[PDB]
Amino acid sequence: NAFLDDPEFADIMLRAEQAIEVGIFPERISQGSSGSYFVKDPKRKIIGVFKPKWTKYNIFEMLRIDEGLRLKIYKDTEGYYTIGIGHLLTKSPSLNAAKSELDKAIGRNTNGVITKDEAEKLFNQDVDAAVRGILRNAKLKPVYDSLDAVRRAALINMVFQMGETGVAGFTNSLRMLQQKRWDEAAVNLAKSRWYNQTPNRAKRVITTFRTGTWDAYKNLGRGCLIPNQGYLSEAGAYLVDNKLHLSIVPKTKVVWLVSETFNYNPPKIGSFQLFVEGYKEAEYWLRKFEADPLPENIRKQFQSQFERLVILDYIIRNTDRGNDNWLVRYEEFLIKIAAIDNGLAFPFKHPDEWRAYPFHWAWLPQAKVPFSEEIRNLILPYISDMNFVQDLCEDLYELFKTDKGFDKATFESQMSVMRGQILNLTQALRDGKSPFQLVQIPCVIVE
Ligand SMILES: Nc1ncnc2c1ncn2[C@@H]1O[C@H](COP(=O)(O)OP(=O)(O)OP(=O)(O)O)[C@@H](O)[C@H]1O
Repeated sequence: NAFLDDPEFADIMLRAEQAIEVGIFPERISQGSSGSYFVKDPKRKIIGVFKPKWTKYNIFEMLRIDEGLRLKIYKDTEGYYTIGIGHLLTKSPSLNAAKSELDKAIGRNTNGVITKDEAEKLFNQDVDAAVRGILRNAKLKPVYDSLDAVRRAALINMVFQMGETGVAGFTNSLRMLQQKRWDEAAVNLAKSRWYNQTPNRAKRVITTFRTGTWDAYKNLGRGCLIPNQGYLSEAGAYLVDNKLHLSIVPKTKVVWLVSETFNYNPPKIGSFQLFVEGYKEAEYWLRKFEADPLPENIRKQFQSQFERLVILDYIIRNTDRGNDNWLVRYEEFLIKIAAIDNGLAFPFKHPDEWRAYPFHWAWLPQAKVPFSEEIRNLILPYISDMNFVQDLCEDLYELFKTDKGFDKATFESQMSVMRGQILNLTQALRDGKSPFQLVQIPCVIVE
C-alpha cells in the first residue's frame, strides 16, 4: 500500500491499518451477500468502503438452449400446458387434462412431475417426430434433403416449435433455402408472426439458416464484462473522473487489507473508496424536490453535477447505474453528487441489447435538459484532444494490467468501446444535445 503520489490517501490507509491492529475490524455492509465492508479508523469512524477481489453443437443442444428444461408442468408463450424440453401437453386449460396427457407419455402417474431422464426421453421422441414430419412432407423434404447438417438443424428447430403444417406454410422461404438464397430467405423469414412472437429465438434460428454455423448459439450469457475485475472498474472510474476533473467519484484506489472479518478459505486485494458523509440516494432527493423544487441557482448547480455524472457513466459505459447508487447531498457546492459503486464498468464490448443495461438516470425528466455551455466548454477541450484520450488509455492500461487475468486483446477491446463512447459524447456535446439524446446514439467503437 505505497501511495507515493497521494500522501493524503496513504495516511487514510494508515489509520485503517492502525484500527485493525487494535482490533477495530471492517464490518460487512449488509450481513447477507457481504462483498463490501465499512472500514473504520481508530476512533471507530467510517473512513472507507472496501471491496475485496468441448461443448457439442447439434439439434439437441440447440433446442435445449431455445426450449430450456422444466421438470414440472408450466405454461408457455401462448399459455398452454408444457413440460420438460418444450413438450406441449395439451391446448386445454384443464391442468388435470395436462396431467392426464403427461401420464400417458411417461407411462406412470407423475402428478405433473418428471425426472431429467424422462424429460430427455420425451425430448428425443419429439426431435424424431419433427424429423418424421419433415420427411413425410412434400414441401419440406426436398428442402431438408438439399441442406447441410447445421441448416438442417435450423429447419428441425422450426418444425419442433411450430409443427409441420406451420413450417410448410413458408412456401417462398422454403424454395429460397432450397436454391441456397440464404440472405433472401433470412430477410423473408423475419417478416412473420413467428418472428414477432418469439423474436430472440427466431433471430438465432434465422442466423443459423443464413450462415450454416452455430454462431448464434456459441457465446450466450458470456456477458459484456471481464470476470472478477470489479475492484479495477472501481479504481478505473476514479481515474477517469480525476483526469477530467469531474470530482464526483470519491477517491478510489486498489489496496491490500488483512482482517479477520473477511471471508477466507493473508492480505486481500480490492478497491478502497473514501466514505462520503451526509448523502442520500438520488431517488430520495428527487422525491423530495417534487414538493420543494430547487431555487434556480441550485437547480443549475444540480444539473451541472448531473451532467458530470452522465459524462462519467457514458465514458466508462457503466452497466449498473440505478437511481439508488448515485448519491446526493443537500442542505463551494450547495448541492453535490457522489458517484459511488462503480464496479461494473469498462465492458469489453457494447451490450447485445437483449440486455440493454440502461442508465437509470436516463428515465428522469432532468435527462432531457441540453448539456449546459458550462459543461461543454469544460469537457470538450479534453475529450476532443486525441493526445488526452491516448494518455487516458495509457493510464488505464497501467492500472488494468496489474491483475493476474489481464489480457491484451481484451483490454484493447475495452479501450475501443471507451474510445467509441468518447467519440459519441464529443459529437453530442458539439450538437448541444441532452443526456437523453446522448443515450439514443447508436454505439460505435474506435478500432
Ligand atoms: N463512498 C461511499 N460513501 C458513503 N456511502 C457509501 C459509499 N459507497 C457505498 N456506500 C453505501 O453503502 C451501501 C452499499 O454500497 P455498494 O453498493 O457500493 O456495495 P454493494 O455491496 O455492491 O451493494 P450493491 O450490491 O448495492 O451494488 C449503499 O447504501 C451505499 O449507499
